[PDB]
Amino acid sequence: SKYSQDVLQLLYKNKPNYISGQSIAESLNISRTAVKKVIDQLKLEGCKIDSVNHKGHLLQQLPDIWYQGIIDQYTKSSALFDFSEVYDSIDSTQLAAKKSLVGNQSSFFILSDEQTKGRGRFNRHWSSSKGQGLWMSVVLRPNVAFSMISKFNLFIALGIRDAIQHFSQDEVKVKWPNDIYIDNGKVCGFLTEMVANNDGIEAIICGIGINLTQQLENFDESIRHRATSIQLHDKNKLDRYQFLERLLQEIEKRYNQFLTLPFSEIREEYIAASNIWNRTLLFTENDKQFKGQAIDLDYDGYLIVRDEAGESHRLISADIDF
Amino acid sequence: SKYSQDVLQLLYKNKPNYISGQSIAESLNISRTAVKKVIDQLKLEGCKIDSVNHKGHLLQQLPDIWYQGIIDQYTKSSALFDFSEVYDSIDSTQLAAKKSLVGNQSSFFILSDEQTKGRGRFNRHWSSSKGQGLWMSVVLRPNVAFSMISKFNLFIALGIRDAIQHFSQDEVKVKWPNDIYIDNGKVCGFLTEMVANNDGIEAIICGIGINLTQQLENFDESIRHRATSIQLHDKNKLDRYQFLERLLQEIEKRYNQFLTLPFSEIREEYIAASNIWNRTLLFTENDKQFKGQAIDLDYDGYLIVRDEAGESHRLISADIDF
Ligand SMILES: Nc1ncnc2c1ncn2CCCCn1cc(CCCCC[C@@H]2SC[C@@H]3NC(=O)N[C@@H]32)nn1
Ligand SMILES: Nc1ncnc2c1ncn2CCCCn1cc(CCCCC[C@@H]2SC[C@@H]3NC(=O)N[C@@H]32)nn1
Repeated sequence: SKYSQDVLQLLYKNKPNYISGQSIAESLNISRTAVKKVIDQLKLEGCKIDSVNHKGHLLQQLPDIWYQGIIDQYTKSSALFDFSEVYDSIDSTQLAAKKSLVGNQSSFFILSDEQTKGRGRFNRHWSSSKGQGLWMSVVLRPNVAFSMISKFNLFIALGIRDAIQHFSQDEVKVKWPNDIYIDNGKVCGFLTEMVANNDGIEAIICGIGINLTQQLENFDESIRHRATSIQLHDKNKLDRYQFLERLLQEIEKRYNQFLTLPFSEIREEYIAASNIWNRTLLFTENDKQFKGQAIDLDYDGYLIVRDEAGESHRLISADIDF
Repeated sequence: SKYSQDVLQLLYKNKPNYISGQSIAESLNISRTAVKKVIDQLKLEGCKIDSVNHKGHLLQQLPDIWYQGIIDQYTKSSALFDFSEVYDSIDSTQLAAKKSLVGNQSSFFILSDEQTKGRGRFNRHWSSSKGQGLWMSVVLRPNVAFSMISKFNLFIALGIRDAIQHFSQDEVKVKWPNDIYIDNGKVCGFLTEMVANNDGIEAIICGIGINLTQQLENFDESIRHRATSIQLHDKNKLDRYQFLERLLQEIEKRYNQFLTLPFSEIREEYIAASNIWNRTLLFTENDKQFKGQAIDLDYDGYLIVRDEAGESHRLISADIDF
């Protein structure tokens, strides 16, 4: 109803205390019996609320559904983000962000439970199952030259990687410059884009897709053998809100490093996180394909590649298969 | 009315022939007496239509108002542009373009007779008087690396300059990298922006503002002494449609050169068009200001500057005052 998000927001805000129907009813100026109806419905959606005669209601567990009311709390206490928008289903959080950034300087993010038109690099389809992942776009406003897009993109990778690590029992590695893996399974893809002119960046838009609870059964057969989710490498139920919150904290940590440190300061760290070394790599460059080895990441974040014919290249980006 | 643009489109299309009310009335499936009403109104708006008993109507002159119906003809015959949008008044053709490019690969342009929120570089106010100029944003789709924004921007300048030259009796010069002058008057500003990621440009958006018929009286007093319009340097009435058409042809010529030639091929041409040489220049770089001389434009389009203290800089962009 009209008041669901508001009841939720008050339940979240008052943890680990109970609040009474009465009291929620006075906050929103609505009837006690309307509070009960709203709470009955939150429980049907799979909210876990402890309801005790005489004492009140306590939010114990949120379901796998993003709630604007709750995300409104993540943004209130945030030093980085002016607001967020949350959607059950959208074409793409990246289209939505590129539309929402026009004409303002806000920083914000957009989450959606499903995407019907998720795209990755080179307009590739990005599978965005309802209820099974974090499909997010983040809009930031670094005051910097357009050439710093590539640098942004290196820092945020370690951000994302640390957030996924904290929940997997298995090893989490970056595949430069845009993919994160747990063993041979792709668990996340992200893409950093910018609006800019000669004078500087007007906005960075970082689309980030993280598989959270798909079983292998839930992926499509064309991608199933090289996909995995955080849940398949966690003994405990993975809690999206707990994940989201960890992720926001890392994005913010790496964004500040991004603004303050040269790439040389995180380069060894990135090196030790990467899974592209001592193994043969397939590169696609339009028409051409060619095999190659990753030799080094240089101080400015270019990949140094020795291809199958002994020739050396220095690359700002690539698409690599294994 | 509902059918104005359609009547107009048919009048434009049939030049230099007359078409009869009867015949327009059969094209649109409407009554002869509705055709007369539509034509009476186009004349009130200041269309110049020759109406001859027995023979019909011929469009002689369009007023200083953009008409979707007519611009629909410029796009139909165009090899570059999928469509256009035309507005009597908008916040900014640049905001509109940045919103319209999301989620598609169309190339298009947006014109508006006035802007209420025109912006130039560094969020400066761009005066966009109703009826007195060309306020346009152009969206193109070069398949190229994000670093080619600066190059795009050099080629389009000569495009714009040639289009303004063709109508002024006086000399038209470029002020690198974003301004065109006729004597000491600023007659146009333009700005090239991009949406891009590491893999390439998703879109170029080029905002172009050209003063067409302001009298010096029509500008604001803060800018009046360094502003001019094409009309103040033309003996003949300047015809916006004739201008627009010339401008589209040059944008297209320079866009193809842009796709095909290295900067070195137009560099001398640009040099001879520029007004920044043999004179003292003020540079703004955030906090700092400093005087300097333009020494050369290099083959990659950087300005070589000897500042007042004998130090040399190599600049991709700048804001220069005289
Ligand atoms: N869910 C998946 N898991 C594993 N592999 C997949 C998946 N889907 C398709 N594949 C096959 C592997 C494709 C490999 N791949 C990575 C990438 C970078 C992508 C940016 C992430 C998208 C995020 S989701 C929120 C945002 N909105 C949006 O519209 N996109 C971004 N490009 N290709
Ligand atoms: N009409 C004017 N004529 C002369 N000087 C002016 C004017 N207005 C303000 N000034 C004072 C001089 C400012 C100098 N100056 C140039 C520039 C590049 C600007 C891109 C052009 C804008 C075009 S109009 C269609 C598009 N939509 C949009 O929203 N913007 C673009 N930045 N500052």
